[PDB]
Amino acid sequence: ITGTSTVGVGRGVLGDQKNINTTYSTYYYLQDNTRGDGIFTYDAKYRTTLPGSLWADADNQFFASYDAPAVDAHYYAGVTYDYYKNVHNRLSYDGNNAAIRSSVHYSQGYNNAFWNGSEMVYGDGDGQTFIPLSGGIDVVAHELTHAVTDYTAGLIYQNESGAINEAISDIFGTLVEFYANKNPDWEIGEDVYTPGISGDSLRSMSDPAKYGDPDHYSKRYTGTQDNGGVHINSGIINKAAYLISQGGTHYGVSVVGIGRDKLGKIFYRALTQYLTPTSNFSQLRAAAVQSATDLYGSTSQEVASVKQAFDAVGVK
Ligand SMILES: O=C(O)[C@H](Cc1ccc(O)cc1)NC(=O)[C@H](Cc1ccccc1)NC(=O)[C@@H](S)Cc1ccccc1
Ligand SMILES: [Ca+2]
Ligand SMILES: [Ca+2]
Ligand SMILES: [Ca+2]
Ligand SMILES: [Ca+2]
Ligand SMILES: [Zn+2]
Repeated sequence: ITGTSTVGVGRGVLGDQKNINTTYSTYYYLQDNTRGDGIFTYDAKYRTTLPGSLWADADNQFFASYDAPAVDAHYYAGVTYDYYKNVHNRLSYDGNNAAIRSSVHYSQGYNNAFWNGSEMVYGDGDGQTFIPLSGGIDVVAHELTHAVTDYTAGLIYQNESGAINEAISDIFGTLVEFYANKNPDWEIGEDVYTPGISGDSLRSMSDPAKYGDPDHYSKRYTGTQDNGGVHINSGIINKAAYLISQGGTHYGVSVVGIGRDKLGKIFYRALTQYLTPTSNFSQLRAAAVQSATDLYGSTSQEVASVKQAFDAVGVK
């Protein structure tokens, strides 16, 4: 929409008040003109037709419960855009400031969020397994990272390349969470998962096995469910990423952590420079070692830690 850029105020899914960038033209629209070609948030109105209607509001105040998921999807997409620009110097997901679109209130009681190759989509959850998925910053960053992956490595969504695709989204979703410093952790989806149970999360990077996911290649899922276990085998890569950053001893193998920043640097480089659509776990290890070498030298501790981390999770 063509209008005047302004700032509205609202309350997110978790009840927190935040300011959002909107556009004015008769109505106030969830259209942020301050980032690239814009950030647009749509109302799917509980249906499955996409993208739906560009979110319109009469007074620039978003405190209605219906508004909550829109506020967060819009706000978190901005934070995620900032992370990629400021930290990795990438302009939007395509690297050329492509408009970012998200639709909320997708379907009825839909327990998921996703990147469909064109935009992000968020369900409201059934109120038990999940509350509106855009309420979690690691969720929003996870979905937008899929867009980055689409325009770079293009990791096919199945088997090992799919598990890598998923892990990259969990890894960058977590780095964005730390970046915004929103009660950061190495857990995935803790803010929107199971509103009745506290202290749990959908997945864990620090300890994947906590929620039944493999933390070692010998324990990888080899079946056909979940596109060959993309949300299962990602635990192996998530564990490796956690080890590279924080360090620790896993299955007797010791890893000296090099921190989050270098983790982000190494993985972003591997993703955009070395990974291809069919890359498997072994190739990711080679990509990660190569990236750390490019950035820090072959005799660097950074290269050493990447090797130990993959050794620790059994990926040769
Ligand atoms: O496995 C998934 O798809 C789970 C959803 C799930 C999990 C358990 C459950 O009982 C029901 C639904 N989705 C995801 O992990 C994340 C959402 C999320 C991220 C971070 C934190 C929390 C949630 N979504 C995905 O991975 C999307 S990208 C998977 C997908 C692809 C294509 C079409 C539809 C869905
Ligand atoms: Ca309003
Ligand atoms: Ca958190
Ligand atoms: Ca988290
Ligand atoms: Ca919970
Ligand atoms: Zn995903």
